[PDB]
Amino acid sequence: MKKYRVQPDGRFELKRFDPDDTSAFEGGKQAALEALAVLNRRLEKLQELLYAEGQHKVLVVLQAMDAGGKDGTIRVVFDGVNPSGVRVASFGVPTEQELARDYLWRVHQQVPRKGELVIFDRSHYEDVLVVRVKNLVPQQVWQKRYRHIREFERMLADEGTTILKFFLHISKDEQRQRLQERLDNPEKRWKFRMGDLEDRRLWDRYQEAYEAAIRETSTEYAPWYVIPANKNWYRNWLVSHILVETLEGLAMQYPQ
Amino acid sequence: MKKYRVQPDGRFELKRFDPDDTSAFEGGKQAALEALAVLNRRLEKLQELLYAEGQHKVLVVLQAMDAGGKDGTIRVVFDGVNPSGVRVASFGVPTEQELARDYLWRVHQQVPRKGELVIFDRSHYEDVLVVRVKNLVPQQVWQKRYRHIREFERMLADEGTTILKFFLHISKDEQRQRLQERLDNEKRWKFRMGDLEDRRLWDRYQEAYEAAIRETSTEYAPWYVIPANKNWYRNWLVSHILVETLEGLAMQYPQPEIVIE
Amino acid sequence: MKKYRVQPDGRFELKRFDPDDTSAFEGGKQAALEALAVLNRRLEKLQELLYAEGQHKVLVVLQAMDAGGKDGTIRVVFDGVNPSGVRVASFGVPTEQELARDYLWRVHQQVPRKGELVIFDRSHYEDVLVVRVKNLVPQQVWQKRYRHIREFERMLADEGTTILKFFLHISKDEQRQRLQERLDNPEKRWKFRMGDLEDRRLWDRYQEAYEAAIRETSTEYAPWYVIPANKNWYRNWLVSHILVETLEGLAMQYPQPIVIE
Amino acid sequence: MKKYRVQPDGRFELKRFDPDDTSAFEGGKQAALEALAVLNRRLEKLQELLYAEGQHKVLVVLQAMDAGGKDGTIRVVFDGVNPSGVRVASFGVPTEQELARDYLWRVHQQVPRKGELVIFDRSHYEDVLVVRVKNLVPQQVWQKRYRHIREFERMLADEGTTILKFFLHISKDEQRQRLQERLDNPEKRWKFRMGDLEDRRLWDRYQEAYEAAIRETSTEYAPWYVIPANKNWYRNWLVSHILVETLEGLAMQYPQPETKIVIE
Ligand SMILES: Nc1ncnc2c1ncn2[C@@H]1O[C@H](COP(=O)(O)OP(=O)(O)OP(=O)(O)O)[C@@H](O)[C@H]1O
Ligand SMILES: Nc1ncnc2c1ncn2[C@@H]1O[C@H](COP(=O)(O)OP(=O)(O)OP(=O)(O)O)[C@@H](O)[C@H]1O
Ligand SMILES: Nc1ncnc2c1ncn2[C@@H]1O[C@H](COP(=O)(O)OP(=O)(O)OP(=O)(O)O)[C@@H](O)[C@H]1O
Ligand SMILES: Nc1ncnc2c1ncn2[C@@H]1O[C@H](COP(=O)(O)OP(=O)(O)OP(=O)(O)O)[C@@H](O)[C@H]1O
Repeated sequence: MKKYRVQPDGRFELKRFDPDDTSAFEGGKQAALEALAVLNRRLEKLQELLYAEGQHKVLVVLQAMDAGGKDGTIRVVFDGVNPSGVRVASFGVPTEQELARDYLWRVHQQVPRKGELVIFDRSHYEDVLVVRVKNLVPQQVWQKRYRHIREFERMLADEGTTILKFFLHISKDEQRQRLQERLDNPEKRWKFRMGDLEDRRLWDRYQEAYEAAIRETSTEYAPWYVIPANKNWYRNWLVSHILVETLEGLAMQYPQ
Repeated sequence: MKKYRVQPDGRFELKRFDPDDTSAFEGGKQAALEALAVLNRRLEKLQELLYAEGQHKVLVVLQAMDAGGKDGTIRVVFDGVNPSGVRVASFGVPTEQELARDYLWRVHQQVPRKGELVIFDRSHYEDVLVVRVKNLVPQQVWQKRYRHIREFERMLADEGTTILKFFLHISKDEQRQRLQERLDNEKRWKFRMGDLEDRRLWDRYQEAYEAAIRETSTEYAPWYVIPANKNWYRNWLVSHILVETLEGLAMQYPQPEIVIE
Repeated sequence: MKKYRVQPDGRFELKRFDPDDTSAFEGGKQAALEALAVLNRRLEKLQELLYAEGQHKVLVVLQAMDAGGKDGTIRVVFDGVNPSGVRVASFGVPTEQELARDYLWRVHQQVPRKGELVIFDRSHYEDVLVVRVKNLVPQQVWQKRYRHIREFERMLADEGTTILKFFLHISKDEQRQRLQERLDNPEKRWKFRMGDLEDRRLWDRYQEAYEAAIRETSTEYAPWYVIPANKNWYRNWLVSHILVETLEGLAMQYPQPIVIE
Repeated sequence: MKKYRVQPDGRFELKRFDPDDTSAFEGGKQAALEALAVLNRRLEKLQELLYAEGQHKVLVVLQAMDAGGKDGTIRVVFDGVNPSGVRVASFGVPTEQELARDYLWRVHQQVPRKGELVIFDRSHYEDVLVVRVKNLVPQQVWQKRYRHIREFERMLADEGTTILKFFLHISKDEQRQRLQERLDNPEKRWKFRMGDLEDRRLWDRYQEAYEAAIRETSTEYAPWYVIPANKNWYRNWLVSHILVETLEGLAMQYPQPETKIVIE
């Protein structure tokens, strides 16, 4: 339900959300997997509607601590959706070309067009996250970006983009296990890079940056949802539920 | 299977391929779906390898007569593939922006990067198909493009791109039936009036497809003629050809350079 | 002389600016040409500094009624500037690709990078100008865009873009002569577009739209300048003066730092 | 005018071109400057036709040894050209995003459109130059690229692009002065890199790559011109002459009006 939408009152505190919380689903993994299968099928039908109607633009932003489940959320929640109408835009270390323009330039280029659903795998929020945590620009610079982001998203929404932002929220010990497993798994070693450790040493700074970002930019037109993500089955189910409910609210119809 | 690969001998004749041929699968519809499901899961694992290895580029080109099943092929063959590694680039009627540059400009911009598999829903070949059939440029112009394409694809492959080109081959009457289907129903939005103009030109299109295939099917960028009158056979055959191709790359997960605290 | 900078008090009135005003220059065309040549030489040197320092981004927006002199301003004001560091981005009728995204998508793509000076030949302001005058989207939509533009420009400025916006202001009788000239000159007829006459019939609505846009979006970090433009020599001189002074105000420095055998 | 167009016979030899050659212009520095001014103004006027006609695409390639004068040529040759029709595309060290595609991806994106003149400040040729000299890919890789480039440029020309490729040819001792003068000038030190020295130490391997590239890719649809570039006034004059005449050969026309009538 909507106990996970962050209200636009600037009173948000990340400690009020428990990464192991599963209270929204009355059951465990096995029943959730079945309910996910039902939601996934509705998602597929709604996506085909979105694409066919060709009017709405849908933007899903995914942010998380490292190993917080971004890849799994993309892979599982959107399984079976027509590839012609869903696109993943990943944002990594900015290139020199990208740093030569404002930080929103490379992000604005990737926004979804009419009839399209786009997933931001990481996003412009990295410019008030990692950029803040590692002081890649002075605080006086990034402090102003919360306003930039609110106004950029307001413009997107005003012009027809439905915006969903999900913070996949895992605990510190959960990250330790996933990072270790990533080491203890030959098919996952490629995902692990030593830089992952340095980011972990800053666990508390990142959590502070995430709370500030979420408090500052969760709006009626661009809400943040905090997703307890220690349980993959719960994470996938809750994201699917919110996404499906949002898409249903658009009242999309096939053209005559 | 390889009897469906157009050899680079310039002696391709499209009549030597039956739109209803299914001789490559020993069974019927139901047995094929079982093998297709097996191939699909094979496809998924190979995509995750491709993405993880981050070395090869894979370009799948889809061409067919209208209603020849390209949209269905994309939706069925790549069901369940991780969206982060599979991308569809569709090419429609060129804009003024795209016509102000060479015809390959808009196509080159969309090629797959390392670790990525890209589906061309239509391709640069439209510039030696519809462009030729409707004489949108003089033959003196487009007849040169067979070489451009051979060389453009040669450069892509030399630099690491695996190229598969599939012609989904249906019969004319089969087309009529499917077109009539499009009018009857949730799909009416897909139907176009220009489609009829193209239908009367069925023969000029078949000739262009044979010419393009004869001219541009190469060792580094082969054409496969896919009997596509049967969707279950079409999907199975394309899946089989692709999976073999990905298997031939012998891809391996990379390697690393210890206890997390 | 910042008598032409529109202050950010939302009080701007277009009627208080006379297109024939030349009061800022004590002289006429011949003396202005000499002052322009002096300013142009400084501009060329400041541009080389901008490029060499590689930190600031400079955006010059040009808007005007049709035949209001934007092409002439570009040609004359930027005569002799190194092509490696200045670039014109012109905005015409949005394509379907561009209309499928928010109106700022196609504009953001063209903003200047570090060390570069970009001229917007027309700009995002068309989306509260022609779009407003001809109701290309409902008033409920475009009325919201003044805020979008204020915040878009604020973000650009916060992140290092110096923004100058020039409204080249000609009178209605002046536009009649210049349009009539474009018809009577074989070297300019191609510039004449039949839509221009429709736009002329709406002269008053465009003036209203320009007044609203300028009142709504002239801010400290992104000022509008109203340029009396009936006199080309005065227009070119005044734009050069404002541009040069702005660039001088940035106080740009060449970057910091053995024999060759 | 005729003697600087590398013939498409694959026997091109660089040592048969003198960086100090000025034999194409009858005069000295001052007489060339006057002719350069005359060519410059025709260039301005021809560009306005190109832009207005909106049919032809014009691509000017500039390659040179470091400090060989590519920046100066752009600054001088195109001084006074309307920015609305002339665009410079610079190519530096590829980003990871650009390396994830074939080396021609980032270059093809920048080709000129109809009515436009584009200057490639460095180009796709760097992928058989610095890439070859420093073995950024195995010779097995970059050896195939001469073919790629001939065919890429053939496609461009067939589809309406006029291609001019200029190698600005300076001597090893001449480069030494410009690099030195680059240090001895507070307004130019920013241009000097230490990598400039490591590339200078490889002068001969670079010269060999240029001869190979020029011999392999000079064709009748995409000619290379070797420009004696030790003297700036001659370099600027010669490049201007070749460019202007080529533009004259296009026989560009102002369009016909839309459709005598009166304005109210
Ligand atoms: N604006 C930014 N400034 C600096 N670093 C950034 C920015 N945006 C993204 N990054 C960083 O880019 C890094 C790598 O992203 P990339 O997708 O290229 O690699 P990856 O191995 O797939 O990582 P992941 O799956 O965690 O995104 C991340 O650590 C992220 O913090
Ligand atoms: N280079 C080209 N020049 C002219 N027409 C082209 C070109 N490329 C594709 N086309 C034509 O444009 C149409 C494809 O446009 P688009 O992708 O918008 O179609 P659609 O309505 O989605 O359906 P479909 O693509 O399946 O036919 C086809 O009729 C094709 O022949
Ligand atoms: N956002 C927009 N919405 C609608 N029309 C627009 C928009 N932006 C620009 N235009 C229109 O585009 C036209 C300019 O087109 P373009 O620049 O391609 O041609 P042009 O002949 O050079 O015209 P001009 O010299 O007046 O700019 C103008 O009529 C202008 O009103
Ligand atoms: N394909 C390529 N592979 C490797 N290096 C390349 C490639 N293309 C260009 N470069 C190199 O990029 C370097 C930097 O050029 P850049 O345009 O970024 O800036 P610059 O300092 O102004 O250089 P310059 O004035 O010498 O052109 C040059 O040394 C050039 O050789």
